[PDB]
Amino acid sequence: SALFEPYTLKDVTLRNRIAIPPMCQYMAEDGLINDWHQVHYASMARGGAGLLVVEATAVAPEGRITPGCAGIWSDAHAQAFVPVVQAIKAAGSVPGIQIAHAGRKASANRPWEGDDHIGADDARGWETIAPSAIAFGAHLPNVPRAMTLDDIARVKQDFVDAARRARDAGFEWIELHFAHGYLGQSFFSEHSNKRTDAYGGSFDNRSRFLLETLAAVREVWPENLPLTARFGVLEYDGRDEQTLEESIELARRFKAGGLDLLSVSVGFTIPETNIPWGPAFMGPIAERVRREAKLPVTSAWGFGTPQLAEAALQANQLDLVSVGRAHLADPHWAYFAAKELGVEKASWTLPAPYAHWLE
Amino acid sequence: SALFEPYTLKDVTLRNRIAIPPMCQYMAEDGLINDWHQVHYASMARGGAGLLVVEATAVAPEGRITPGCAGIWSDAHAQAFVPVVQAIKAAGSVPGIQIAHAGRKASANRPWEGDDHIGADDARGWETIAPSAIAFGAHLPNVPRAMTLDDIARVKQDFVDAARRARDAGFEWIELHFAHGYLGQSFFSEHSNKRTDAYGGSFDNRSRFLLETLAAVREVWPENLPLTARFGVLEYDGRDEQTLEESIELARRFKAGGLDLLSVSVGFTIPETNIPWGPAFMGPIAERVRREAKLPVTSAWGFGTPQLAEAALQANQLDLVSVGRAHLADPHWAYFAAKELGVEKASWTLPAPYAHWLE
Ligand SMILES: Cc1cc2c(cc1C)N(C[C@H](O)[C@H](O)[C@H](O)COP(=O)(O)O)c1[nH]c(=O)[nH]c(=O)c1N2
Ligand SMILES: Cc1cc2c(cc1C)N(C[C@H](O)[C@H](O)[C@H](O)COP(=O)(O)O)c1[nH]c(=O)[nH]c(=O)c1N2
Repeated sequence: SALFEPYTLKDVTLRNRIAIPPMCQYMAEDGLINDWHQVHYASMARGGAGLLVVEATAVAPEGRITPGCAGIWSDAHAQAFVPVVQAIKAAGSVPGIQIAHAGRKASANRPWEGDDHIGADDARGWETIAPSAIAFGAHLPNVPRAMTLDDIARVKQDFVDAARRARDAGFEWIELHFAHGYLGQSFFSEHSNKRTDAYGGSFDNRSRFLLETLAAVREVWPENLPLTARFGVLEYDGRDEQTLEESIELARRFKAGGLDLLSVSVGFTIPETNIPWGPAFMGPIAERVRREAKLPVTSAWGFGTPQLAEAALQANQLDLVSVGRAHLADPHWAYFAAKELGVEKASWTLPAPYAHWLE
Repeated sequence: SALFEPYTLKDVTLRNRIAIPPMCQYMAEDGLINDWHQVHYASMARGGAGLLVVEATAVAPEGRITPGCAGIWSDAHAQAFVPVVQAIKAAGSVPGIQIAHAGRKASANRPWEGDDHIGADDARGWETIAPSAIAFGAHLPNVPRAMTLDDIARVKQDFVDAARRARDAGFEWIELHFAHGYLGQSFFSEHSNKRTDAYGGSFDNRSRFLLETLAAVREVWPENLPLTARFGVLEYDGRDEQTLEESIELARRFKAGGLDLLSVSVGFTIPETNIPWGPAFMGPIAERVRREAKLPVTSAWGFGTPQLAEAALQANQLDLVSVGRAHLADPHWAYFAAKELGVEKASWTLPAPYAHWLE
């Protein structure tokens, strides 16, 4: 099975091609993770996935999506991840982390608590920042403050500090969150970036925040550990061919800047879109990015059907298959996939206290 | 769905009829549980089961099955369970524990490390005790030492101390392990008990260790928390009708002695048997015990098929359905079962950070 072939990137070897993508849990307090996360991550790692990327973790307090989001903006926050890192490793999986800044989508309620921007009278709220003072709209109507050059410098340094902290906590894999309409994505998109300085307008300028952030992180993140990013390569906004072309060019520049792998996603920069949701619908997009930018890729959405994951690898549409919600449903999904694909000794996808009894 | 109706016994209310029966993990060291157990139990509890009975936990070191078995033979051992109790409760499940003494099946290797008696030349082993100096046979050839009257008093007191510790650690449900050929079962069975004193021979004498241990535990275990036992009611040894009759009479005496529920199982006292393994094969036997002894019951073996669990409840064969190996395969099996049986808002079998996204 292609899905259960190991994968080596820099000094890291994954035991199979199953990655658990970052999935916000909204259970942290003042950015500090706790026993929710400890059990959540350890259980999934024991389930057999070769790579576990920890949820979007804010590089600064205002960069959280919600009051429940994890943060790594201080050494205390980073130390809280050490038991998570070590439990993932103990399980034979590789611990990664996505570091993030929610931009204009920040200061929002938890998804099961309204999922909308926090009211101005609610003491939990905070001022959001973005390339330009323009709201997402719909359920996220808060207008962000437009960043100054000083803000841009500060946020880049926050990403740097976060990467250093992630390194020291023992993460072996880092992912810069440049997707899903948050700060990085919003600098790239003309929808959200109306700047007239060096960080807006042209393709070079819109790319600049992302390339400078990558370059600054590259300086402190070890050369022998995978340096990756998630990036929305189209919006399904009627501008897809031009947007894909630009995004793929940016992926070439990421590779020139030392990126080892790109997690290919959708922009979600604005609500006025028409996304053709379906099983494995990103497969062909990811394949094009992989082939044209000549960079390893992963992608997600609907690959919880093991045959779809296997087919995507056999078609060389991606190098790792990210399986998200199916792991929330079943933390041992990797074992389920091994059985479904007829892997020899499938139960030993799991540790011995389970594997012995399930064979 | 009958499977998702709550159940009240004494002061304890279970959110559904799904019980996770005790399952040895063989991952403890010197009886002390650790991170293996913490994540294992917390994850399954979050999966939705209404009751989680912690694995066979030895009341004394020589009562472990293996060098990896959990113990509760000191206050420090009990304190180690507190985080497990707390995690199970935090998930909305009810924490139970099975307290045990392996008798002549003690001093064995872990199942994936031979599953056989530890040899005399191996310092990891220890002398076993039993009602009589007779070996199980097969892969368990070690001849146990026949217990003295002082041994009998000591082991009863070890059960009492274990029950006191379980109580003070916060468990809300206790199960005495009188099944599966271990110490308690071996006192009852004529196969293993050849004693000529007050603890062997007649039905009353063979019952005596079990009834006295129950009575002694009853003194320290709270009246308002379920007091339960697991007991093999037949062996499939060609003596089934006679053994069933006696076992059901003992269950009547358990009831008279304050037992709140009986986990109905098979004796496994000797290897020379012919067990008719099959999906839910214990259903009719459990029903007969339930009806004839007028005690609530649970049972196990094959109920991981949700329709079988549901059918057993609707037929009033069981009050709780024990689902073991399916929870090793999938710690969220209760959610899987809710979906399969068409439960309304099935995803909210799980906590919010999963449930929200799985609707
Ligand atoms: C609960 C939850 C939380 C998040 C997500 C989604 C869900 C369900 N996703 C998106 C996720 O990584 C993935 O791309 C999608 O879930 C699609 O893959 P599946 O169809 O679920 O396998 C996500 N994406 C990301 O880049 N960072 C994150 O922190 C989050 N958080
Ligand atoms: C890994 C493992 C470990 C144990 C068990 C079995 C297995 C698989 N079982 C028996 C268990 O509780 C249950 O009765 C059987 O597994 C049958 O139910 P399932 O078919 O697995 O749902 C068990 N029984 C018991 O009374 N105390 C225990 O500690 C153990 N330990």
